[PDB]
Amino acid sequence: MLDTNMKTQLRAYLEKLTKPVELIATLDDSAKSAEIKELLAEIAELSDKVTFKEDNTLPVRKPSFLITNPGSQQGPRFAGSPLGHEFTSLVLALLWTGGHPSKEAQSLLEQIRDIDGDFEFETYYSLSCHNCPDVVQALNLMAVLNPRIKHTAIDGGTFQNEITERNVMGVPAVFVNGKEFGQGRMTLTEIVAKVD
Repeated sequence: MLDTNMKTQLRAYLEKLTKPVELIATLDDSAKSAEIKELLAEIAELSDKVTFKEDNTLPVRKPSFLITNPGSQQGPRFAGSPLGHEFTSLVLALLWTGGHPSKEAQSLLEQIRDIDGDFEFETYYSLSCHNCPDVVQALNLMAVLNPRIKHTAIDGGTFQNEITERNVMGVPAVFVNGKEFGQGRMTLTEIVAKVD
């Protein structure tokens, strides 16, 4: 759950939101799903710009949630727990989706917006992985900027079966359209060059 520090800090960052943001969860009856429901609930009462709804009908991992805008189905998705060292990645995702500008250069943002082609990214991370945030943040921003670019950040502690199934030996582990894309540290600029 959100610890006092996280909650207070989250309340502070969410003042930066300028547009309404929706957290759309897809849950099952598991205990992990209850944790996510309780977390998204706490996040939503920290700001009047954030609404927590669920649609447990979508063919996606459970539990997981979409970060988007009302009347939209575009945005990054977190499957499993978004805390640990990914708390910052969550914060940024909510900010960006809420109108707060990325700190990146404008021409890079544009190159991302102009990427042609459809890409479905999946990034496995662990809550204690210190080098996972930057990769998760890079791919989240790209999904916020280009609707043709999708990203699901997967907590390997909630989807353990996928870790051995795909033979993930370390994190972050990134896949694109079902195939291995890269592992370990990578910058946004290095990622855009590979897919551009």
